[PDB]
Amino acid sequence: ADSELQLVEQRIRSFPDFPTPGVVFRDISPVLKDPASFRAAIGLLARHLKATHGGRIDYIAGLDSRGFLFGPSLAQELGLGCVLIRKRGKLPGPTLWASYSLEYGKAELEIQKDALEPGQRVVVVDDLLATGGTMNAACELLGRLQAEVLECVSLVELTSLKGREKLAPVPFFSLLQYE
Amino acid sequence: ADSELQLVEQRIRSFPDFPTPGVVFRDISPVLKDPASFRAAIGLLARHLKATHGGRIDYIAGLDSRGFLFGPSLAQELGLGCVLIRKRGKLPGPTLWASYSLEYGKAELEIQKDALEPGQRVVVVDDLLATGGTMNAACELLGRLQAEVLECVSLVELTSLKGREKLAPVPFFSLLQYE
Ligand SMILES: Nc1ncnc2c1ncn2[C@@H]1O[C@H](COP(=O)(O)O)[C@@H](O)[C@H]1O
Ligand SMILES: Nc1ncnc2c1ncn2[C@@H]1O[C@H](COP(=O)(O)O)[C@@H](O)[C@H]1O
Ligand SMILES: [Cl-]
Ligand SMILES: [Cl-]
Repeated sequence: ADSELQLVEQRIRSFPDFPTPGVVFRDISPVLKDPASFRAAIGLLARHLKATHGGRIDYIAGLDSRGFLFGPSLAQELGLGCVLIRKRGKLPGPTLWASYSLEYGKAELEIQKDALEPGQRVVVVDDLLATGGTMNAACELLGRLQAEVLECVSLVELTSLKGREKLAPVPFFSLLQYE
Repeated sequence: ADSELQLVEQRIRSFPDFPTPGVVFRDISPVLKDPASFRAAIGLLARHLKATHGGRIDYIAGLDSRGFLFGPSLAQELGLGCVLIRKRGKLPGPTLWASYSLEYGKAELEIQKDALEPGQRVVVVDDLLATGGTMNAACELLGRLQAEVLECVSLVELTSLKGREKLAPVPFFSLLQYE
């Protein structure tokens, strides 16, 4: 297409009634499949984070499983490591658990108790923000490790679901906004 | 440590009796957390694939969820796109299903029916090869899309579990070998 944002815009596809009726699933697979689109997405997020936080970011935290697609490249682009926040029963050793029952489903996440040392500054990444249940659970886990969450970011945001509100005062940034 | 392989070697940690008794879990999280280690791992895999297959690779296929950590960066390093092979119930639209009951668990995977066009050449990546049940299920799905699997690769291989044998004649390559 041309601009960096354009290359990301044109690589979302939509599937209605998935996983349940009335829900439009937004699939980032075309972004992964087109190496120009992927690079553009990582570049846009990286440039935002660098302009916004300077050199204050210690780690990116990627959310299982689609956040895992972006976290490592985003971290690498910023010269940083990536830590993992996982779905239930994935992680070995001591962990912290966050289990939220929400109106539309559950957000159940875990993190290794030694994933971060206290005072470390982190940016969370996932593919998509909807209600904010998931990212909110991630911020809870990180705060219980005494990490500071600088910002959460995603490729896609569903604005009618008020995810940004739920996360406030933690800053939020997305590339693309749909209803 | 120093050599590229060294930087990967020193970033595996082990947790015994997880997820079940007698099983040693090999955790690649330290690789992700140390940006030098991650870059070294991607570089080693990329250089092997480039030396081995020339320009014949069309896509990397990453396995959900830990293969997702490496697939995108490996693809990017080779100038290629990454396609996704997912656990059950993740993907929207038409899919192919592979469900294997194995002595020690199940390998249940899915791929979008349009993930690839017939004749496309693919390398599969995951964090770790054990029995080969998972990668074998992935190769089945790719073959049913009439894709050619050039090779499967991983960071870690558990050699006592004969994963390489199970995959043969599909070539296999790992960075690190444990019993
Ligand atoms: N409409 C959607 N399409 C694709 N993924 C979604 C959608 N809604 C929720 N998700 C996934 O669930 C999480 C965001 O939902 P939420 O916790 O409500 O913010 C992310 O991990 C998304 O990948
Ligand atoms: N001992 C292990 N430590 C970490 N992951 C494992 C281990 N064994 C199996 N896996 C995971 O399960 C898959 C490989 O098991 P297999 O299908 O038996 O080759 C990969 O997705 C691995 O991430
Ligand atoms: Cl995982
Ligand atoms: Cl997924």
